[PDB]
Amino acid sequence: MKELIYIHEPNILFANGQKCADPRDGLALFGPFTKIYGIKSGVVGTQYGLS
Amino acid sequence: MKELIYIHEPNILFANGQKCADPRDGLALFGPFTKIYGIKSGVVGTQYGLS
Repeated sequence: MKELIYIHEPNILFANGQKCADPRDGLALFGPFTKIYGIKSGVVGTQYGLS
Repeated sequence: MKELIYIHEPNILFANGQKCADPRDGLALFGPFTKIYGIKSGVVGTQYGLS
């Protein structure tokens, strides 16, 4: 019998110094670490692509 | 006797296409023609300059 050690999952920071193990959860519950004002999109494609 | 014709002040568009003759008044009253989400500053100076 060979014994396997377990490595604890490291934590990734989010807003307010809060920690969660899943980015999809820490983002949904707490939000990004630093916020931007907004995103100004730019599209380079056909008329179908822009729609 | 020399006659001077008069040219009237033109109007500059502001937010929502509203017109005024002074930017210092048109902006303070109506707002810019196009609004941006925000301005991320960037400073290249001393600690004194940053302060």
